Amino acid sequence: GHMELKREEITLLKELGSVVKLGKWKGQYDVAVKMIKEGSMSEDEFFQEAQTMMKLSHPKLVKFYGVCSKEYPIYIVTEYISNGCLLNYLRSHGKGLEPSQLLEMCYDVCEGMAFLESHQFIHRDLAARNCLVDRDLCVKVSDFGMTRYVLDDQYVSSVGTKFPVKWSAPEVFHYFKYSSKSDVWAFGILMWEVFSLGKMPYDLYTNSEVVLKVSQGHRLYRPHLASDTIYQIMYSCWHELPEKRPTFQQLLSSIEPLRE
Ligand SMILES: Cc1nc(Nc2ncc(C(=O)Nc3c(C)cccc3Cl)s2)cc(N2CCN(CCO)CC2)n1
Repeated sequence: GHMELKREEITLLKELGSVVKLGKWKGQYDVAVKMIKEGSMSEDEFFQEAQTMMKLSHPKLVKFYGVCSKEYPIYIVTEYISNGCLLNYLRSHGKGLEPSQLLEMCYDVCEGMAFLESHQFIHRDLAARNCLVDRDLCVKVSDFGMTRYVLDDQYVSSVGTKFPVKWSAPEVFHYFKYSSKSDVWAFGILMWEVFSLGKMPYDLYTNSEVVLKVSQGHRLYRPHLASDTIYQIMYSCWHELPEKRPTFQQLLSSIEPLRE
């Protein structure tokens, strides 16, 4: 098999986030190394989560390299994505970007998402916070411990980790279910985060308020940087009925003419 890496071939350099560290693998490759402490998660859950991330390999998804599981802390090793978190990037440097570059960020996410959709997986927390920006401003989605298998046009129970409600499809908070399109709703919110340069969606409202207002028909306003056509694409993601929302394949073909 091939998932286990030689721990001695990884030099830990600096803390990236909280714990993820920057490292050098074999004196040649830049890596990001997530530290799993004993008790933070079950070893069975860790193994399943690593195997799934490995399997869902795609240029627009974070590239899993391997694990170091012979002792604690357990390592999950991935590629090192230079520009960090998309949310921080939008907030720090967004103002300088061209609107075509913001649209390109949405296209990257949509491409990675159409891949997950092709394998009947959904991302349970599709948000800027779970996206990483490379040197060229290309976006990669992190799927680690966040995916769920759901048959096309079906529903499954929401039982598991509860993710922020402001990115959740109504079926999630109304019916305690995910649909194969719960993912698509969150993609619209991600698009809104991109075009608003990282503003908090539904800023002035609580989770209980959002749940109620969304149920009433309230949707996020158009960020000024987004064209009318782009806003119409994000809006289409927010249909109350999953069956009325587009697929990531349809979204990809809608985003493409607008220059990818
Ligand atoms: C927090 C952070 N991440 C960075 N890069 C990463 N690449 C891959 C990462 C990672 O977490 N992989 C991973 C995933 C996704 C799932 C499971 C397991 C793992 Cl291991 S984190 C860079 C960075 N920067 C700080 C701000 N600097 C601005 C200077 O201009 C840029 C550098 N900060």
